Amino acid sequence: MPTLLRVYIDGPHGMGKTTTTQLLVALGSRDDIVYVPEPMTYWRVLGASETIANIYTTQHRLDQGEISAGDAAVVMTSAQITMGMPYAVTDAVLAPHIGGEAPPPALTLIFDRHPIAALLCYPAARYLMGSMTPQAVLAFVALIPPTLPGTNIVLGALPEDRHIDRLAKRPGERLDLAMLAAIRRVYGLLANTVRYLQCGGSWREDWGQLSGPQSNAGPRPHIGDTLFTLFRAPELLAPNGDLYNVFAWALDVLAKRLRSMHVFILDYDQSPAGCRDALLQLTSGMVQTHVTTPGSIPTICDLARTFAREMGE
Amino acid sequence: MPTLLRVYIDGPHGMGKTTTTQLLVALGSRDDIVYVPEPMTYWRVLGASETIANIYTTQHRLDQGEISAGDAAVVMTSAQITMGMPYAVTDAVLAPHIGGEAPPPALTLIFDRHPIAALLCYPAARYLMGSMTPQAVLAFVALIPPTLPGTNIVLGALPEDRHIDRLAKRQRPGERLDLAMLAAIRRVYGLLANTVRYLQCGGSWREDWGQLSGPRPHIGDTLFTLFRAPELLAPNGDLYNVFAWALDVLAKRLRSMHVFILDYDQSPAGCRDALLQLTSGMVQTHVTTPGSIPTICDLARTFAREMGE
Ligand SMILES: COc1nc(=O)n(C)c(C=C(CO)CO)c1C
Ligand SMILES: COc1nc(=O)n(C)c(C=C(CO)CO)c1C
Repeated sequence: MPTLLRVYIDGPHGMGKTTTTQLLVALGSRDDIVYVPEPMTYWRVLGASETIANIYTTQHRLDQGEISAGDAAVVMTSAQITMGMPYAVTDAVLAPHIGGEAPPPALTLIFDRHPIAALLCYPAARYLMGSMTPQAVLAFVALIPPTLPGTNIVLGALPEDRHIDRLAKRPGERLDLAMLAAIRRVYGLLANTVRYLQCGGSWREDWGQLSGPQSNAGPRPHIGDTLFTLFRAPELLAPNGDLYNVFAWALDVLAKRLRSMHVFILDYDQSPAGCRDALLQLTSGMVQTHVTTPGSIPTICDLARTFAREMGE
Repeated sequence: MPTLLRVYIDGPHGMGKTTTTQLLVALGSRDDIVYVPEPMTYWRVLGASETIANIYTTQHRLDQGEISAGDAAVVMTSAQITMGMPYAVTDAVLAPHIGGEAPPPALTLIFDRHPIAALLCYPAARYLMGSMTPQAVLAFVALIPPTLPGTNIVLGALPEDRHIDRLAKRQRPGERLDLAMLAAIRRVYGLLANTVRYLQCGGSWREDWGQLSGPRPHIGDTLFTLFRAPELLAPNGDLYNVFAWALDVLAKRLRSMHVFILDYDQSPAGCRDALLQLTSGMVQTHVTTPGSIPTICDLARTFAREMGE
């Protein structure tokens, strides 16, 4: 069987993810690598009208106190559902084609983001921003699709000052530094969470250690430096102080989904060509999988280009 | 490994009786069977405040012209997420325990509803009520968990008049008696039954799609007909591929479900017996580990205790 390499480029917006990916794809032949780009078209037009604008306007209004917390949360929760749809369907149609984990791959699929961006990271950030309930965040977590073998996720590293500068220059977005801090924190916690789980961390065993980044490397993080720390929220706690079981099960799901992922960190604090070559080097250590049928490759190939043609800018 | 029988009791709400559910809870008194009840405490308190009230009030306000269709859709969409969370969490934790198809089962697990109630049927009914976009409905559809072996789903049959009678006597907290919603949810579940048969008999929605504009049910009598929604179509009339893929997922999820129809036009004891009758044709599975059975039990009873009424 031929092998496939899937690489999901993810992390906070405004670091240079899309550029780096396009540059990497531009190195290959036409059909040994395919890019599944940002579904900006779905977001601005097909799925709803100007979703990014709707999201940033609602946070602004909440910040200004023009709307209540409840009203912001219903908007954010609905918008996140829309934002996430293309990632989820892509995963669902790809799934039957992916075999076990496994020499150059027959095909490299590079994605602008993984489903967890829309079903975990952005929701968790909105929660920190006060515009989503933690119950809703865990409902998204509960819906995260089963983690396919060979899920390589590349997260970005960039100094806050450089990141702020980069964002300050370069849809419907507004310059929200609070959101920038929140999303950077969430992806930092994410990286630590994967390393925590892969080092044998059991959130149920360490829950009590809560009260008052890099993966593929380093020692086991403290649970307080992982995503689990976000869910020590009064809404989720029974009178006796413990998590309601329904929310505990959602954390069990979070652990299950993240623990089998392969996380890499890319330093974006360099030129676009620099990011490209750094990403290229990084792929050398990424996990390939077999495909389940011989015709999976061109099939998978057509799905990606179809996606790119229809929902890309 | 020991065998398991899962039975999801689903269909439009309001078809049953309090003596019906009591018999169900009575059934679960045994060691060999556990009843996983409706997570009403999650809906009213844990997940949000009075979600059901929120849902019916919003539709009411839309019906009266007090809010826009857009305003109702964001509230409706958000609320459906809360409604479905307990089913989705339960499926995700249970799924690794389910083995291949497999005589009495070591354990019978009876659920109040399947995830498709919250991720497909009620969203689709709200779409028909003009309070959810079809894009949102297909977003929920995209997230329906993979259908495992032995997914037995029981749908109810009851004439509409009789349904209205029963529904009127069992309104839930915050519920409003809405005959339009009753019709919508009944239509959706009827389409669902037809959709499973259509798929099981070889129906290909892509092949038959043209028939919506020009032996198994006709595609116009399945759920696929709902997604001819103009919001989902390009200027030339083609479905966008992203939505077509969601329909491919729908087809995959639904085709391998085993549907059983329970006639509710009878007594609670009769309904209970009929349900027991229906079990002889249901598909059992093995579990994946030796400790899967007691773990499943624990899950099911804990759910019941924490979230059941
Ligand atoms: C805060 O709003 C968002 N919600 C999301 O779900 N995503 C994926 C993103 C990410 C991007 C596109 O909106 C930029 O990569 C943003 C910004
Ligand atoms: C119309 O609102 C609903 N949305 C849902 O997701 N469910 C499961 C239900 C079903 C019931 C809760 O009242 C259970 O019968 C309703 C009514």
